[PDB]
Amino acid sequence: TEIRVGVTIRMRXSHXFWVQVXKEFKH
Repeated sequence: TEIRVGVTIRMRXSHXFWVQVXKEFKH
């Protein structure tokens, strides 16, 4: 507000979300 991640930055889940490049982000 953060997701900074693989692109993207804004938008997010209500209380959790998944994000990964291509390995692992798991969140």
